[PDB]
Amino acid sequence: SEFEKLRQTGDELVQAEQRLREIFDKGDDDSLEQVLEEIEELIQKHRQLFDNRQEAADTEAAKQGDQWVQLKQRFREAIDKGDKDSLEQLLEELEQALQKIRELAEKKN
Repeated sequence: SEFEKLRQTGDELVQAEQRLREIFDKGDDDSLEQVLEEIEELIQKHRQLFDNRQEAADTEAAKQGDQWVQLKQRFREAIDKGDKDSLEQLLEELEQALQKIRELAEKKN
């Protein structure tokens, strides 16, 4: 397992997560969409590592980011409509989505 590659991306992820966490804690919803678009790029880097030497297709690495982008559409959509109700459901799913990648980054299974 290429730990240097995942470590580089993980350090970049932790620092990104740390800078946004400070603002996110305030429920700075308007600012939340700004950082969400920047972090989206970082998933593409981890994807390159997820599609490393495996015994099956690239589908696993592919579906992981696909769900994240599909979430971004409903996320921005709830802002446009002002669906505050949906923001609760969106916030938890965003943190649940970014953490899902960690499982595959650490691989403790």
